[PDB]
Amino acid sequence: YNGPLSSHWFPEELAQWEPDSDPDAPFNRSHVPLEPGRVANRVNANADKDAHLVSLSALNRHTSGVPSQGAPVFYENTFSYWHYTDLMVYWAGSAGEGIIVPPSADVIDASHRNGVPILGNVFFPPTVYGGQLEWLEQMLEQEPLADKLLEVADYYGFDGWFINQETEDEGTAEAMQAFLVYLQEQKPEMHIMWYDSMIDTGIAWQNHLTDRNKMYLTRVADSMFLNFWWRDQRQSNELAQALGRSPYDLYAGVDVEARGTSTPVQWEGLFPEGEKAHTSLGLYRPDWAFQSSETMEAFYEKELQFWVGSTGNPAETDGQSNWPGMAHWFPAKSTATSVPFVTHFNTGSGAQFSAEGKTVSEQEWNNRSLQDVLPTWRWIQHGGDLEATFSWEEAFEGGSSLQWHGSLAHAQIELYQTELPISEGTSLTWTFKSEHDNDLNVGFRLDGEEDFRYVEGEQRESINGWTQWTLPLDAFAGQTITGLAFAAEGNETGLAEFYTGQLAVGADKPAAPNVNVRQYGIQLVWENVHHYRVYKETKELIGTSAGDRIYIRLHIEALSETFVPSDARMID
Amino acid sequence: TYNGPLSSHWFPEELAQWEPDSDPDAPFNRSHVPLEPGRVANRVNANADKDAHLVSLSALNRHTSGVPSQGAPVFYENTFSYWHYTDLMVYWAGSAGEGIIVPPSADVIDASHRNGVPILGNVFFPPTVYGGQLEWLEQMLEQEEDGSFPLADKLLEVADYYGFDGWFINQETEGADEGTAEAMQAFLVYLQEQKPEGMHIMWYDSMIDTGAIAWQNHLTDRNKMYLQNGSTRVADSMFLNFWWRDQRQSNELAQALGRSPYDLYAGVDVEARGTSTPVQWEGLFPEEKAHTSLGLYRPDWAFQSSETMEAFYEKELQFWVGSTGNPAETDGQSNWPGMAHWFPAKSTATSVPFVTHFNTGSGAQFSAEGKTVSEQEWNNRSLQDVLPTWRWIQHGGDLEATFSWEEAFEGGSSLQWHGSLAEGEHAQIELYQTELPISEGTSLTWTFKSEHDNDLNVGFRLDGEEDFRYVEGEQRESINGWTQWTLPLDAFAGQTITGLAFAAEGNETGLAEFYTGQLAVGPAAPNVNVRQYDPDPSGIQLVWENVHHYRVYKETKHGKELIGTSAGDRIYIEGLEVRLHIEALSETFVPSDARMID
Ligand SMILES: [Ca+2]
Ligand SMILES: [Ca+2]
Repeated sequence: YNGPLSSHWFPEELAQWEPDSDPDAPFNRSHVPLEPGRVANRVNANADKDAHLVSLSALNRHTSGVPSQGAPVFYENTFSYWHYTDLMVYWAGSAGEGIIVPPSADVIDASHRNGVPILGNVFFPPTVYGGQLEWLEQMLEQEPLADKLLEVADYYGFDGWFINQETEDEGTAEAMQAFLVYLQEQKPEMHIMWYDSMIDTGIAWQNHLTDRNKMYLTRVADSMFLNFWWRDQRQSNELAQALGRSPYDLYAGVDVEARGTSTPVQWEGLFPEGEKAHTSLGLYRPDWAFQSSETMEAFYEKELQFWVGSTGNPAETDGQSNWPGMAHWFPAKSTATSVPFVTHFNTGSGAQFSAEGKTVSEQEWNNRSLQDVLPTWRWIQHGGDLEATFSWEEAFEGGSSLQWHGSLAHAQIELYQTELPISEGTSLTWTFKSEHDNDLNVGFRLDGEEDFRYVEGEQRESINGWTQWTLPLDAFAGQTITGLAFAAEGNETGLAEFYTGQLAVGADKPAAPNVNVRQYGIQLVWENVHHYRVYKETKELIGTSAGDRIYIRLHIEALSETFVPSDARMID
Repeated sequence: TYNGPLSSHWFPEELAQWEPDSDPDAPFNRSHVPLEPGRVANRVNANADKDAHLVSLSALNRHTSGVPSQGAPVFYENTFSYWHYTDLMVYWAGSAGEGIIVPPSADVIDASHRNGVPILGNVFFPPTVYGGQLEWLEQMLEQEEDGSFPLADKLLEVADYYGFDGWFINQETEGADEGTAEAMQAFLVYLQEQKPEGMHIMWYDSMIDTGAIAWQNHLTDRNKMYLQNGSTRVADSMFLNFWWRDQRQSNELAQALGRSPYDLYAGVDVEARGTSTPVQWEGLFPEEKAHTSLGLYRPDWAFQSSETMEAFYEKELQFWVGSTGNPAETDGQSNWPGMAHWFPAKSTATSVPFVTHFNTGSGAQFSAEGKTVSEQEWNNRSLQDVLPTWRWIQHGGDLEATFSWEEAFEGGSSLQWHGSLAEGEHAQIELYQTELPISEGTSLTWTFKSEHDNDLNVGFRLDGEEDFRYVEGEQRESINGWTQWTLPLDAFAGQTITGLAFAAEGNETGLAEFYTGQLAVGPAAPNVNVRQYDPDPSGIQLVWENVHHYRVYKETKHGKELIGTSAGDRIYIEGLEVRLHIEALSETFVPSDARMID
């Protein structure tokens, strides 16, 4: 592979970095803005609306060699629990590869679709792993590299930086405090998170907000990630209040890298029973789920166990378990707050790629820019003996569907918390396969009502073996949909096996793109559209893009937010 | 990017001048795993009969060309594991574009042979619509003054050198006359005369006596001369085309010819729909005894219709065992009762030492003694073990049994036994039909992990008691987080084990999750030479002369890395850029000292 790569810098490389001189820079730009105004659920009675959750995840295993816009690899870190996350930190950086590292565009897009701000990484490594004081001194030069950090974030389109100083005086310490204050003064409406490590004298992790580290939070940073070795956080909460700062800008670190759900934690020291606070929660390396597994299925099973709990139901969490799950303390958030809302249950990778329920490529692929907004609840069912999981065997658009299967001798599955204003012309649409001939009803919940309305669709269409129902919602114009769900009824078979490959609320074709065959060993550039597809006549899908370009008789189409394709621009 | 040895394939004129000693790939294509004799059959299914045989026509490799000789760094590969319901395997391959004479690849011959299943190569004369040429048929049918057929000799030479058990002959090329037909019959008779004992020649029901392609779907007067002609044996068996409703008249005609009706294999085409294939089972298995044997066309549907190893394996279970998921309890009223409904499972666990590590033939990772020695995807079906006779038979609990590719002791897989088991509740899983003589110094060993601290007991059945004996081990060892038990069987010397099982008890947790990575009842450092592999100048081969397989490790900054495995006499390595370590593992998986190669 010789295509564009996600960026990473040593301080002296960054200082002379310019987008216009960097052939990979345009491929590393995100074109999916941060979704504002997420809406929270209320399924878990224990969950509080005070604490936030930061995730420090190695969304790419390595700093270097990361393709800008996806790769032909099924097993990739397709993290799907954005709904329990308030802030994502791209975990990366090393002495051998580069210490300043922005998130890759594919991951920025996925984060942004879910309304989660994502931060780049500034990592001053420990000296035992090749860390150098020089790099720290270079970054702290005063009269430029803070300006450069802010430039990278603006150009690539991410939301700030995580600063992690781990390289082993007071002059340097004070210069760091000035660097951080400078950032605060110069940043846009952006987050700067600092790791609890270097103290006032210049490395002594406090595991709390204390006198030694308080000057790193006039004000100097948006938050602090607290080191792991604590038993109680009340002191940090009290001191934060004394400083006139929210205790919830403090993120009490938990190291889950090695053991994940088997990590021992003193939860009561962070979440006192029948009590508020003490602080927010910082997760170090939840990508445990991915790095400790060999297969997509096991990876996804572990993420469920980690974020939801052993119950497998976000509404019925067990707070006395060794791992109650993140759903036990944190409301799920949803970016399904705008019409049109459209999902195809795309997990961000596949063993195959489908268009209208037909395989258009048999190759493995990942492109997290194509990951949809996935269900708020994993999983809430009523009735029957059924399991809900993602399937990479069947897909309507992309590489995955939602599978709902098992025994059914009435059953419902509640999928989405939403905030969708209904107007005339708005319709509900959904597309599924059924192996035992059972129909699949849609469910929708209206604001001011606590029960879902389950109905059969009005108009049925058959698309390559898939059934697509349409349900006009003109009768509820002026109302707001607050939930989405499905329902089914058992037949003589006694079995149910559904694959659902799309779900949408709204209505609607984009113009053929002006595509220019250009040099990188090629680069297509084109300038309402969800993503672009590049077919090859043999038709075979050879590329997808959510940006303004792709590196590869060709046919290029723009798909709208509703997934209506444009006429294909032919190119030779 | 692969520039190493490839599995062979030929057009008739390429075969004609083929010589093993000149072919750089030939030594890589030799199977070094002999056909296991004397399989033992189970009796779990009351309906199953012992008369009918089953032939499988499987595309064990999706393509004819580009098939690496000894495996590849690819997890998703056709790792067929229902050898136990198969009597004969036909390697499905050949095309007008790639080659029409195609032997099975060595990895697939090994796996077949480990399970006591004869495996046949393919000779495919394609329909003219798909590039078929009468010339190819005419070339194969060339005859010396001798009366000999030089290309028949070549078929026998290939089978002998590569070590497989015969040929499937499929004549689908239109435009042949009665003279061609008689020459084909003479070619087939010549094979019967010259073949080694035990070699099998199967003929497709296609070209009739006139030369015309008119599939009969039965044994009839139009095709009988391709099986038997008076007292002349023409072929060992016939694969009957798909369009039949009843086979009684085939059975009757076979008897009139003095041949077993079970040398006739009634074709069922399952390529597109697998378990959803409509079949008139009654027309084959009536009321008494089966009319004929069964021919399954493309059961590799399970692989080719799936995207992932897990769904592939689930489909094979549904296909071969049926919707019950229990070979002992099939549903004969189902549209698909499964193969276990009619066929006894056979086992080759008939010899001490019997050793398995539940290696499915591929993995996402490779382990040695419970530690990952390579994180790369791999397949090498030469390493596929003899897997459980029964998929699956359990008693008690709420457990599921499946293969896991997340955990492994040796190779890329383990047997996962997991779910709910309430405190004090007992559960058993019966795995193997066996025939293992116990003598002094014989022991049972098994290696597992338990995620909720339940112990795993072994089960063994003695001839011919009906109950399994469930006992805890006696000597425990901890190996990289895995527990290995040893149970001496000196107390039962002179007895024969006829089955193997496992058992567990539920604890306070109410949950059980086992991964079992070895089960067993029961070398010198390899002399290694670095040799040129002529077609690839930047490549090498290691050649050496008791041993299950060889493992090739290379030194890294991160510890030893597994870079190759071989069940033959050699291995090809691309781009060797280096210190290598080659060990021989015994049948008991005792490793030799490593031979160091620079
Ligand atoms: Ca595929
Ligand atoms: Ca792996």
